[PDB]
Amino acid sequence: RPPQLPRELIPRHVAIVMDGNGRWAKQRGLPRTEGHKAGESSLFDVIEGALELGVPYLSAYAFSTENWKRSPDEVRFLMGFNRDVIRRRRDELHARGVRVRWAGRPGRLWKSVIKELTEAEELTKHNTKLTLQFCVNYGGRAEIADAAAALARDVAAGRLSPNRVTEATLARYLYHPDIPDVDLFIRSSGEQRLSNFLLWQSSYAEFVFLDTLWPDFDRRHFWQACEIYARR
Amino acid sequence: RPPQLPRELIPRHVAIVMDGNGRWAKQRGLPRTEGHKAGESSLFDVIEGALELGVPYLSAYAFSTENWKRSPDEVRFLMGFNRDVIRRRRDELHARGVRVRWAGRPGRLWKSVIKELTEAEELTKHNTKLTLQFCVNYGGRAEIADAAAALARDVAAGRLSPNRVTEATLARYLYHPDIPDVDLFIRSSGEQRLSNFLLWQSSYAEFVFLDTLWPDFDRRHFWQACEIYARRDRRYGG
Repeated sequence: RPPQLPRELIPRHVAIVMDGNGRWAKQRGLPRTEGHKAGESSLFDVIEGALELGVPYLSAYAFSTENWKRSPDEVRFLMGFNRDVIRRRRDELHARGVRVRWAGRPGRLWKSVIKELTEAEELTKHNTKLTLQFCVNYGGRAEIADAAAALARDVAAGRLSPNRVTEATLARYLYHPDIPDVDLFIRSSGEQRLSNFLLWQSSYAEFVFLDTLWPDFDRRHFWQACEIYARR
Repeated sequence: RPPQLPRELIPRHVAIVMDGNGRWAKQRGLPRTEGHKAGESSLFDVIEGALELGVPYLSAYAFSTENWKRSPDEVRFLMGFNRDVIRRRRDELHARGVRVRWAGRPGRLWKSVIKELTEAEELTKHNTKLTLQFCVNYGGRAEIADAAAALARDVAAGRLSPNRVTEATLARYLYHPDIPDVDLFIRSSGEQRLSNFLLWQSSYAEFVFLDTLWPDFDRRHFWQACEIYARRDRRYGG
């Protein structure tokens, strides 16, 4: 049962770093891969939690620009896995009124990962109950640099004056400019850091650090974080 | 006495948000302005703490462009006060080998505040023991927007191609590109937020939220935060 909070104190936009999948599997003598598999159900449970509480925006850090520093085998697994999650869940997401918005760069992602993400976006683009910003091959600095590059192209083409480049001008060139600022930034684990996640958007966000590893995270932990947010 | 940490575990760059000045003065039945006055000595004690431990970069959020909680009178006082602090302390900073770097916008900030900041920069520009990034009329978003604007001007003048803009390109247009990433981000009080401070630079920073009101903050609290940092597991996505 979701907590009874006044509408004013419910976060419009919650961002979740889904960390500790590896560490969780080690503590249980399971392979790292099984932590990520367990993490899938955490995400769909948190999506249900957001739908029930009426949080209109959820951003999930699925795959960082910095995850390319992990082993070849773990990258191969994380690519295949994020693809298979989106394929297996897209019907449910469409049915529950979730609009999937892929944030990140195509970069060195497999074509099959880009295809699934692009199709999930197209399928769900008319949904309005919850916007899921699914961040795959995403970095906050990369997003800002891509915003400055796109702004630079408009300046070169003479669509924009360089003397009117302001914070509102740059904000228009973010991956999803219609998605508002992060109100609440949840770090599942004890790690107290942004890790390059929605950097521009999190400037004024409340940070809530829980000790729950992501595979043990569910709608109750999400509801707790929203309760902490409301009492602030 | 500063704690005995290996060089590898000493933060290269510490950033501090100096909050709780008001609440501290209220607990002692003094006006909020007097807590800011008391906060001055906290900052110089933390600067001594950084010098002793050998932290080469310190950034202090002295004055945010956005002061939305603050009364007009407290904002008027904090402008005059950040000016008077820098004027009164610049010789001591010069003597201790602290290089002052002003981060922020000229904007609505009084000419007298800009003058004192600019003179402190000129006086201390050859120092190398500690770089103090004194952030006055500063915002993280404002700095990134000013970087994009300066990049835009180079593109309009044809000094730069628009088609090859990367993270490293944009980073060259930050206020002080020679100052490295924040390793450790200290929020003095219990308030858990960045408050729009060194946003680009803090991407992979360790956050330490202490409960100390800023006027009670001194080198020992700074040393404690550095000790907490030395125990942190930094991964940068690896």
